[PDB]
Amino acid sequence: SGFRKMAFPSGKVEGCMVQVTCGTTTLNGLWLDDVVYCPRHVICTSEDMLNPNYEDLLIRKSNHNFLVQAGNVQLRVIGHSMQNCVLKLKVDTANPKTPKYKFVRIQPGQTFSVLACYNGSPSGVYQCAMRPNFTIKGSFLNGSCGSVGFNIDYDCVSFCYMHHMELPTGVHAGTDLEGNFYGPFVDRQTAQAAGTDTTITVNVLAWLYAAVINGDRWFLNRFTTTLNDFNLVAMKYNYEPLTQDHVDILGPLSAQTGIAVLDMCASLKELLQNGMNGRTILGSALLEDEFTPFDVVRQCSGVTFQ
Amino acid sequence: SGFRKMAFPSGKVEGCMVQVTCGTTTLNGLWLDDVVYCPRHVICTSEDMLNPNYEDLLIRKSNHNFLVQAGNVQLRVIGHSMQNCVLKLKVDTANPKTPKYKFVRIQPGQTFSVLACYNGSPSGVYQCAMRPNFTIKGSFLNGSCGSVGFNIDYDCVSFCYMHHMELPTGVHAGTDLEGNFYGPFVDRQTAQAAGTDTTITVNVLAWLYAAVINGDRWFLNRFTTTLNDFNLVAMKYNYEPLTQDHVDILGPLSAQTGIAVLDMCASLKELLQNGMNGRTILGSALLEDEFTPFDVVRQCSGVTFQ
Ligand SMILES: *[C@](O)(C(N)=O)[C@H](C[C@@H]1CCNC1=O)NC(=O)[C@@H]1[C@@H]2[C@H](CN1C(=O)[C@@H](NC(=O)CC(C)(C)C)C(C)(C)C)C2(C)C
Ligand SMILES: *[C@](O)(C(N)=O)[C@H](C[C@@H]1CCNC1=O)NC(=O)[C@@H]1[C@@H]2[C@H](CN1C(=O)[C@@H](NC(=O)CC(C)(C)C)C(C)(C)C)C2(C)C
Repeated sequence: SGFRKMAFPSGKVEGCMVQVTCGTTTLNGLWLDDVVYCPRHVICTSEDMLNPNYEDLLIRKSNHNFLVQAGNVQLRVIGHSMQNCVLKLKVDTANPKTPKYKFVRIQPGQTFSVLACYNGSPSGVYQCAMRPNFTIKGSFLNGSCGSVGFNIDYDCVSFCYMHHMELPTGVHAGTDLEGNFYGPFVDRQTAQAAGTDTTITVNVLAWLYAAVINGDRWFLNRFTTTLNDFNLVAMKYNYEPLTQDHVDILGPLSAQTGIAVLDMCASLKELLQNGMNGRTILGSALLEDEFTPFDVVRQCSGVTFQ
Repeated sequence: SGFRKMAFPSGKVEGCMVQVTCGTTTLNGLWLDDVVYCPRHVICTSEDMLNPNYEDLLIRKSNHNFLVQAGNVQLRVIGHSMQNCVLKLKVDTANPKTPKYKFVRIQPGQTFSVLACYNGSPSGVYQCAMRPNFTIKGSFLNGSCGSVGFNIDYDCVSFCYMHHMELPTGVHAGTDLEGNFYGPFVDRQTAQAAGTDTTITVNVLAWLYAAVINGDRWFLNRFTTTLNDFNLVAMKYNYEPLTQDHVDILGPLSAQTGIAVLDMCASLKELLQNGMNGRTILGSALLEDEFTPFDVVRQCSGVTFQ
């Protein structure tokens, strides 16, 4: 029993992190097979960050201007290209620690583990959600760019995030491993603002199921609701609309607990309208939305990775 | 910027986890050099758990009754002994993945990373504190026994926890790697109760400093206090008494922020007496006590591990 924000074991990703230096700028890269992936703003000076023309800046860069270091050892860069907002550095050595992996562009509401790195060295690991406004609430300092987010499915690492930047209110923006930003963000030091940070309703419901499974049941009430009536309350509280697909996805947790999804929505409705009256659920005084239904099943059934 | 519950990268510990089976019971062991460490209740049946005589049960066990599996491969057990509440299985192969390591018995209020394992396979990683009542608030299911807690200091893994059992209210008890339980717990299925769960005051103060560093400053008030006057308020709210040693330990965060520890205590006093009025600090609606001063400095300065 117990329920914690749990990251995937990071060992398979630790063996892929390297340091990339171009001129004065050092950040992290991802070494898979004979390619290093890194944020393209590695080629920028601080001045350049204000209004960069990446194609123009890249003309002044050759293979030998990229220093790539795997622990204490330099890799030889034999080619480079820009794909959207990432550079791909072809190196003459395949990473012998390359795991089975895929590149995935995740949907908003999905979770992943971040391995925060500095100078190609892992600092720490934590769980994040892709928020509805396509930001993440990370912990990133200067030097953390190129840190990656991932999920593990038994043996296979699905890389879904590379860290590029921080927005006002200290939330974070980045790309998939094809270099396409999540949301409307650009890799320029220019005024950009996150939209409304809406709550991931289906994840809050998943977490309420986790609470029940752990014997935290005080919030289970005597009411039910409809999707349409529940969604009139969600709209007011900046909750994502709940759909039938969401109800389907909560099927395993609903079946395990014997609590109909719409009965759990009616419990959520009362928590939104009345607050928690100074009570806690799984040690939290707020409604948690960074656990997916899969995260709850995985933690409550003990799914492992090899 | 941003502040998250952050685990150490787990790769160095993943390469030490094995599966130990004795009769019908399977749990996790820790393979360092030519020794496997595991909970001694691996030798018990369910019946035995009610009132076990471990010395007597062990007489019926030989080297060949312990099956130890590192991934897909069996290790040969050439010796066994019981040290307090752990078994030490001598195997004929030194783990080639053994990191630099130490065994440390941590103090209450200290934090560590848990790598939750099932059948010798890592499931996930998360941060925990040793609570004042010598419990941890983990996520552990049947099969998780032998999972370990650790800290990393650059290259060196300090193992401080091995998981043995769950108490009522779904908190967890275990041993150091010499097999001595933290607190008064025994490895018997008998009525045992946790004492009062007191709050780690110095850690709450460390987290308030983390909030300031991140620009969350609304709670900074106009008052100061004394250690003795602050401690009269802590006693009422089941906070640990703050000592001069604690004030010394908060020195780096106090110096970085320019906020005197006793001024931060006066802010904490007002939060304890008035509550948060529905406001949040680093996205929390409660006072967090599972970050040490070191955890805050480490996260806010980007300390890495190799
Ligand atoms: C990254 O390059 C690195 N070396 O780690 C760096 C990571 C930042 C630093 C603080 N927290 C982080 O996550 N990323 C950057 O410095 C990117 C880079 C240029 C600026 N930038 C930023 O993240 C800016 N933010 C903005 O410009 C957006 C704004 C103005 C709306 C806040 C800040 C000011 C450094 C945070 C580019 C190419 C985007
Ligand atoms: C461990 O052996 C394993 N195979 O993973 C197991 C882990 C538990 C299961 C549920 N959550 C966990 O952390 N540990 C045990 O089963 C230990 C073991 C015998 C009983 N036990 C327990 O943890 C008991 N708890 C108690 O007996 C204490 C009590 C009665 C005060 C609650 C429970 C009932 C299974 C949780 C021994 C030797 C302690």
